[PDB]
Amino acid sequence: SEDCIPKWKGCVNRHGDCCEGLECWKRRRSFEVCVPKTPKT
Repeated sequence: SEDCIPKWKGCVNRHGDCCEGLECWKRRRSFEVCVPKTPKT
């Protein structure tokens, strides 16, 4: 019941709509999808 895009749901037109800790990523083999943000090393 939250307002945000889950992990790998599709962000072809919703980049800044991914849940907290997520980030829209474009792909060449598949359509853009909200991918999980990686840690900082």
